[PDB]
Amino acid sequence: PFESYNPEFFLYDIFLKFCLKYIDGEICHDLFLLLGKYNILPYDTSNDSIYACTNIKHLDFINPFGVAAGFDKNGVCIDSILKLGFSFIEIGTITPRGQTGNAKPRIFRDVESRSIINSCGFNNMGCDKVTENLILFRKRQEEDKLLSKHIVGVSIGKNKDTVNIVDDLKYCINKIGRYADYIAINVSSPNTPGLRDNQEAGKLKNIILSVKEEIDNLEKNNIMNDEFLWFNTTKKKPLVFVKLAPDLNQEQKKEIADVLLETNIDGMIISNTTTQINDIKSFENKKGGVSGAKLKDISTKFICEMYNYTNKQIPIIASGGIFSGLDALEKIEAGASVCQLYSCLVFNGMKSAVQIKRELNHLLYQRGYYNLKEAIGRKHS
Ligand SMILES: Cc1cc2nc3c(=O)[nH]c(=O)nc-3n(C[C@H](O)[C@H](O)[C@H](O)COP(=O)(O)O)c2cc1C
Ligand SMILES: Cc1c(Cc2ccc(C(F)(F)F)nc2)c[nH]c1C(=O)N[C@H](C)c1cc(C(N)=O)[nH]n1
Ligand SMILES: O=C(O)c1cc(=O)[nH]c(=O)[nH]1
Repeated sequence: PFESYNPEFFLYDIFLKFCLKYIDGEICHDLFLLLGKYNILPYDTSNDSIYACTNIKHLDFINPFGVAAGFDKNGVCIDSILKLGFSFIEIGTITPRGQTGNAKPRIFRDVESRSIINSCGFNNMGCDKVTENLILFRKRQEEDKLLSKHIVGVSIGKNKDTVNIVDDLKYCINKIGRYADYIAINVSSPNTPGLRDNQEAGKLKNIILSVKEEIDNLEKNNIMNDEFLWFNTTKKKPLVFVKLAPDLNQEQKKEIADVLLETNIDGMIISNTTTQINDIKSFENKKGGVSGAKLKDISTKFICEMYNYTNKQIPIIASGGIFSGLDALEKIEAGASVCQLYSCLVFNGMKSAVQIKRELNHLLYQRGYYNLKEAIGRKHS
């Protein structure tokens, strides 16, 4: 861990736990984003093992760890976050018009249980301004050969007061879609009234098909233009993922799986935050969704259920409680092709990607796997 740029340089751990103990979470997160905006975060100088690469269709992840949605909501420090050692980032969730979200305080951390609860409310600058931030990343990427394989997806949602979610989803596709490697459809935030109701099978089917049709029309209507349409990493139209909430009964889970099979979604993000956790004293009488270690078992079990309900035909992006290489292998053996981190960055900080990639690599050795892909879904059978 040699010199200031190394993500494991000893000072970052001391700065981090001082922050966790004494500094409001909103301030800590703004500080992290400030360091990133001015490109003074440490960066991972390692070249990733080829034996831990993974793919979802034509998306070739250089390593299996990305940053989950809601961390860089406005796409203002994509480069710096990726250079910590992540292979991709999901920016968003964005909405057509900007919004400041719900009233504060709305973030609360519990270091002891490595857990967060939040009622943020899709605070973002709006689709149009976030699109400009992503365009600036894409121009830098075009000229920095070292970012040319990193992936950026965009999570899209609805403004709090919109009546038909589909209008807002189409609006985002038509402005930011051409710059995205994939689109994550967010029907699972706990903090926008009515949003989770769109996980009902009938509504969800119409949402998926409208989104895919809007993406396919983007292509049709611009194939012939002098500027190439897909200004992203893949140079292809974005894949479509759905992000699911873990607070569903089994019948809802089965009915959603049937819809995902029929609509040919490209992947599912399992899962968003949970409202079911009642046993954290810090968070008593607090509203919102719980992230972190106490979401791990819940979301891993959800991965197993959905891998089997979709008969292993729908690739899985794992989110929830991932801090260690063992955590990550649990998600992968459960059915996931790739992992997203959020809480790990809050409680482990700058070394998050370095550490968990090293832990996973050693673990793939100790368990005799030739590569990560061999481990996907191996819990089953
Ligand atoms: C403060 C905060 C804001 C979040 N915002 C979003 C969001 O805008 N869109 C989304 O899909 N998920 C959002 N999430 C959910 C995370 O992306 C992730 O799915 C969840 O926190 C579980 O992962 P973790 O246990 O590693 O933290 C947010 C989570 C937190 C803690
Ligand atoms: C601890 C932490 C870190 C790690 C870190 C920060 C500062 C430093 C420093 F030493 F260099 F300064 N090092 C490491 C990043 N983020 C948080 C955080 O607690 N975030 C809260 C939960 C939040 C608020 C919102 C919101 N409005 O979205 N979203 N998450
Ligand atoms: O912005 C938010 O409130 C939010 C969205 C989401 O999808 N998940 C979450 O935990 N918070």
